[PDB]
Amino acid sequence: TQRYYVERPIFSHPVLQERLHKKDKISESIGDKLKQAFTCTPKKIRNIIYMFLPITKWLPAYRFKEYVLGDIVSGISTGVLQLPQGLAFAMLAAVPPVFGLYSSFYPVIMYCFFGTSRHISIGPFAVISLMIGGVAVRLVPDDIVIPGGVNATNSTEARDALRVKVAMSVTLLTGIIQFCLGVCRFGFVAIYLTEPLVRGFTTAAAVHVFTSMLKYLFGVKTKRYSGIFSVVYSTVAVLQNVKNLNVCSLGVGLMVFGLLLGGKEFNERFKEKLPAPIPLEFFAVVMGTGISAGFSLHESYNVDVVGTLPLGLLPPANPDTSLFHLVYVDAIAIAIVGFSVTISMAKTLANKHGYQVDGNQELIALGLCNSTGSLFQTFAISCSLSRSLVQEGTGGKTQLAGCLASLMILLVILATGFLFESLPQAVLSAIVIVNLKGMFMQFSDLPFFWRTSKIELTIWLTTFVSSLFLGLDYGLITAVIIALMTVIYRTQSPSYIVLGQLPDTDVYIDIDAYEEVKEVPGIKIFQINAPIYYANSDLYSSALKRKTGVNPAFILGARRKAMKKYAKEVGYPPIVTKSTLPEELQRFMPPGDNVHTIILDFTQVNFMDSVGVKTLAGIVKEYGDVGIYVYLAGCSAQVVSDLTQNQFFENPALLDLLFHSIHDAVLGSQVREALAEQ
Amino acid sequence: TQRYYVERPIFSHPVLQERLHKKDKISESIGDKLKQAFTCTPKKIRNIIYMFLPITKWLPAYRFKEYVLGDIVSGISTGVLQLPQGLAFAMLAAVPPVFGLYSSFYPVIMYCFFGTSRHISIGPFAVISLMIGGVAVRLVPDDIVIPGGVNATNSTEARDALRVKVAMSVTLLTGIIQFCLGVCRFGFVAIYLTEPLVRGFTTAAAVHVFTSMLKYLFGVKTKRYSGIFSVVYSTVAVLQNVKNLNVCSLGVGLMVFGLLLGGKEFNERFKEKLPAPIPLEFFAVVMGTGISAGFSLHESYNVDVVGTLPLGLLPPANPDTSLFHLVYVDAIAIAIVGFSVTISMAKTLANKHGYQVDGNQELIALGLCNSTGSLFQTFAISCSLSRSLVQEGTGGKTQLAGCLASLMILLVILATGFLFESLPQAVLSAIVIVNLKGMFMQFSDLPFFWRTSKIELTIWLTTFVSSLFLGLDYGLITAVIIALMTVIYRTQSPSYIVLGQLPDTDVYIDIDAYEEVKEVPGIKIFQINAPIYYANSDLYSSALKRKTGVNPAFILGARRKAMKKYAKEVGYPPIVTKSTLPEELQRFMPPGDNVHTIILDFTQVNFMDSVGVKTLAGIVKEYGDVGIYVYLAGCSAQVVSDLTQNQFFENPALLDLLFHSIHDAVLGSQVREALAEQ
Repeated sequence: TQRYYVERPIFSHPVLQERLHKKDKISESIGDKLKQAFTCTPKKIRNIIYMFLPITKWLPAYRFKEYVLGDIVSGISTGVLQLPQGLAFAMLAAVPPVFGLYSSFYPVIMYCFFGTSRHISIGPFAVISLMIGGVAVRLVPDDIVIPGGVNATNSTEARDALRVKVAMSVTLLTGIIQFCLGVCRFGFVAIYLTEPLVRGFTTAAAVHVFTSMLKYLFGVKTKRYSGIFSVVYSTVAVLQNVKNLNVCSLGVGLMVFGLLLGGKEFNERFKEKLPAPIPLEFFAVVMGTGISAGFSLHESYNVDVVGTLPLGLLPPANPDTSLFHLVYVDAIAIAIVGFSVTISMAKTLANKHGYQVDGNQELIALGLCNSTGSLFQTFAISCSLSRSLVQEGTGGKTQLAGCLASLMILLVILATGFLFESLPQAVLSAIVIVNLKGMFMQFSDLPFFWRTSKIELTIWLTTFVSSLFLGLDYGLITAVIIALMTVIYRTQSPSYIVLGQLPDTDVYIDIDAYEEVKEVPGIKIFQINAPIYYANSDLYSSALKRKTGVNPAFILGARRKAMKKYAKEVGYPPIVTKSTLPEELQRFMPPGDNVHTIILDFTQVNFMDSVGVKTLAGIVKEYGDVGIYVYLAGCSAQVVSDLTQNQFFENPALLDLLFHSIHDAVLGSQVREALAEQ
Repeated sequence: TQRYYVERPIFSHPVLQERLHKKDKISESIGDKLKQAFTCTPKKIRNIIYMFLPITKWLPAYRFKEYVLGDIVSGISTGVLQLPQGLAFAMLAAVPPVFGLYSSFYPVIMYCFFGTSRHISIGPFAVISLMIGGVAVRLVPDDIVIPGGVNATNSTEARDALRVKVAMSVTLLTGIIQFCLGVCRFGFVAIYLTEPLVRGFTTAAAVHVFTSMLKYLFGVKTKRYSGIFSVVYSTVAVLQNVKNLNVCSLGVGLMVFGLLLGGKEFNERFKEKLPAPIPLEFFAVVMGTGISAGFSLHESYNVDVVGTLPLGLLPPANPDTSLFHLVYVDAIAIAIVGFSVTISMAKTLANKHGYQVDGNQELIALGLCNSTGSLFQTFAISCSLSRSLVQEGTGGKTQLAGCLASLMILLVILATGFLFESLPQAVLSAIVIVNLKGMFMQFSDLPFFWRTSKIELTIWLTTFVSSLFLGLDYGLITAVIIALMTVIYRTQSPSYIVLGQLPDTDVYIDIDAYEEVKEVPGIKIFQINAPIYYANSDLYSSALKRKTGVNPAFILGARRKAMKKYAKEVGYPPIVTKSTLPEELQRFMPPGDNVHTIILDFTQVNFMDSVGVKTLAGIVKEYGDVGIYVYLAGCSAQVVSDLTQNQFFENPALLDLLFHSIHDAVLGSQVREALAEQ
């Protein structure tokens, strides 16, 4: 009770206004830096070169004597992990693996040339390109290509080249739109994608891909289906075709999968410093190819296989404007959605170390990567998670050996072509399924958010379900829409609370939560913790009337009833704001409360609008007509301006209805009542 | 300086917490009123009957000796005005006028049976039904109907019946969806449509209809065009076809229009009590028909005409489910959009007198009206503005003679059929163009909003332009989307202001606006007037760092530079929140400011989320690591809960970082500094 002594005069609005003067702070050419920019200063040019090219400044900063070795081992490990994942994803998107290797190779060096993140991976998604191949199959049948005179019995390479072409088209579209959007300084557009939304989205995608690799584990072939409920159709078709599968395929897949989990668990039991990360994928692939060569795991057992690798560089084939118009006409939505996923994933992965990274810069860098790749016969690209978890778990922070991993895979795409034609698909399916562990453990958020709140759980469940059932593009877009809608909903249902003054103090708290605060007689206090705009005004008015229990409508009606019942015989603009009491000391007083002023707390109201101003004017006019005073709380500049600009401050007297604190309003009302005693 | 004496102990968080206890207030069966509802009490049943049927209670309340006469004259005037408008709109939507009369007649009595507003009109729009007829023309050509063996040369009645059928279908759809949506207690969905949006939308519609009636003034026929840029095509086609028009048609139209404006202006110059409202439409129609009969204003002059009226009652033809599926498959969007326009217009017109009106109730009442009409071969319905402006300007508040106006038009639709076959279209076009005066004067909002703000002008212009160029449905839907987006945008760009304490007081105001307040040395204050959620957190962090000028990144970097430069020779979980000073009294102090605590004002933060909590934790951890204290402002229950539920309140010490006022935080920090002096 020692400190916090105030003893202050009562500032309503005008007193504090007169206590102060104004400033200017403003010059000419506001925002018009062009008249002061545009010089040949070396500083601006060199800085522009710096921020469009970071490797210039990455050049010196490189440590040694263990930093080099850690970097190199990191790059080697990440490349050897990237390889089989590239193969698997290329097989996923229904393309010969050589183009998956092209994707694994070219954008890596492109990014190393352009990119500020110290950690990176390439090609974590093929499902959207899958849906694109589905649309292309919907365009041309899988067996009716050209009935000409080539005298080919049944070759499926033509449709495959078709799918490659459509992938090139969509990826060029994506890269170009990415350059276009990045150059406009939209490092902010990524912000609209929230953590729970991304979590649920990625989990749904993991489910989709697991369902897809189920069949390539089973060996039993099946026509692929895309579109709405695509997972449903594919799953039920596979379960129908369980009859007549390959038992040896399932056996080898299960054996290798179990061995891989056993190795990973055994390594994880001895996770010490001396044990360095071991590339399980490399052992998996070498043993798979060795066993395939040993026991003749091919047409000898009639099991599936990789097939011949077109070992050799391909010059960049020109994308000819023949049907690019028509194809992007219906590829636009898919391009932009797969886009938004990629950019969001990349940027959220960027914020790992306490380091600053430019947004639009990385956008443009990836745009160059994408356009160049698609011109080099390459599909879409982004950064896969676990790969940086390697670069970081390896301890290699720099990206040098990371991009050197591309030169490392260069030998495979240049030297070893016979080494890889013989290999099944179940092995790759096992690889990806094992990789899916973290995404499948992402489910922990359900009880956590359940205990946490309702809104974030709602968004997570809705985006997950929509992405699962419907296509990925539709799921994402509806998720974003509802994400922006939840904010409106939250501002639709605020917490209307009536205050109660803590005794002999100036703090005001809700009454019905503590059974220790009491309310000052004859006054009422009403607080809304949400801005007042068009969609939220009438709720506020009605809630106020029904919560203060002072609804003037029935008050007036009961007054009329009482007066007519007591009635048994004959016995510049001077606009008054608050009417005097219409009562003439009758004896038919409607039992209830006697409140003489109402206090509207505005400490939470961030902004207003025309509709809010109209509603406030209505409230003021109504209560003054009844004969009840009202006051506001908080002479903030924004709200003062909002009232002023709108047709409110004609100052009949309304400037005399402001306060800069709740307590000031309380004291002022009490003083007015006291002065009323003549 | 007399009043407002406080002398209060310093409540941070825990002190005020211990000062109070809690309550319960909660029983079982929360929200489960079903166990206490569901009885045979006459009260609930009678009230339900009351709120599903108001005319029961309208029955007694009816005044006399001038109230009857005013009501009757109001009803007669409104009917005689409704008639020609009904004719014009029916001609607008490309339908024989008899069905326009059906629309003018049946829903009126339906509404009188079901509806609580004392003022009403019917059938203010036909443009959406026009676009529907456009789609139907897009379905079947205007001249290729059935090449059979009927031996009819060229009759256009078949396509007209087709358009009537499609109108019936869409209107049944609308009525049924209206019942469906109203029964679910959505009196709130109308709230999303704001005043400026509706203003711009209605103005755009007025422009469209004026463009449409241009040709029917010109007499020069033209194939009608709908869709995107529809106004553009129709306008340019008419201006191309200006050659070979009918001069007599234009002459009579201009003469009658000028005479009508002259009469209206002359009446408005003598707007006194004794002059009662005169129905200008009635004089217009009678003189038009008289002159048409006199000088043979028909095929004698080859000018246009109304044509024969199918005088007679039509039994309700059954809507057969033959192509209803296919037609609503692409009529859904148009139905729902024309819907939303109608409901919004009706409800906003309801709030005229200080009276309460139920929303979902009126929704269901209009749904019955619409379904019954569409079953009786009737198109869509709503309330036109000026008509109630008549009912009110006439002074007739009750709706009795208003619905009796339907019985008044009954004579025309039953007795006078020869009286109206002979009449041109330019007269009706003049009627509607004259009616458009208020909608065309709605343009005044442009400079008003220009001086007012930017957001509402933005929304008004955008909705107006989109409705003009594109179709009405597209314009409306994009307007609603951007309307909900502007709120997000407003929360994206708050007003970051740094406070300055008013001397020897406890009020804190922005420094750089008044050049009279000063800041307390060693402290800094930061206020955001917007909630902190996912889409708005990083903006807040970065703005804070760059505005307080205390960005710890460069502070740490400069500290490292200074230390290495001064370096020239060798000479339960105890988690500390704020680190001590890492400085060891060097001499290379980076020149700048010395601030020892930061104050985050939360009096505006309405709510938070997971991302906001993470960002706050990051800020706290960072600044404590640097060695800078921080504090919050406002121990509100909502924000306290938000921090608590999220992984924040493990109370290492964080409960000791709260305050219920800015001044409390200031004093507490000063006390901590003072106590630091040992």
